[PDB]
Amino acid sequence: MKVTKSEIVISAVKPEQYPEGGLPEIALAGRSNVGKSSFINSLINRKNLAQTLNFYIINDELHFVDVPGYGFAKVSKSEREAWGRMIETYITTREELKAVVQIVDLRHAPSNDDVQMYEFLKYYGIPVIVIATKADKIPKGKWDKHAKVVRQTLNIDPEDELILFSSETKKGKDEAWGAIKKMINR
Repeated sequence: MKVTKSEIVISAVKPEQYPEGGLPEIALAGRSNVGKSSFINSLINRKNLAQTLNFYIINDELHFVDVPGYGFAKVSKSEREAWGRMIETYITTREELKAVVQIVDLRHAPSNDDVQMYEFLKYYGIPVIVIATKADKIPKGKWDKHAKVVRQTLNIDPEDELILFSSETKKGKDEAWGAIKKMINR
């Protein structure tokens, strides 16, 4: 998978605004927006391409759907409910959705917010690709230890992949693309 084309398509809040075409969709979720944008840019060899669902068309073959971060400590109950109607409407009605990539940090245990998001996604039976980032900051000899902390914290389902990733060395980029293709062609 070589990304020869990527552009933003729309920032939508309701189904009437989701793009047409029936191309498969991969949504991306993370506790933080900055980290999430960073991951998306590294997947498509860009630095600047990445409350609304932001759709991006990639190689005219799929859309990435950027879900606003789920870190709610400082978000009003009201905005939380609105985020809830927005994401739940998308997940339950979007036929195109094939998997969600959930982004977490390899360096430390996932937060309860990451755990709750993972639980919420599995309740709906959506395949999840868990990406543990910042792998370049951890010595290789400790990768397995850090992976295990992520896996055991989230209690990853045996059918879901855990991929260690670095936006700097591009470690896990081919693999992430591989799992994305597996989900889009099922």
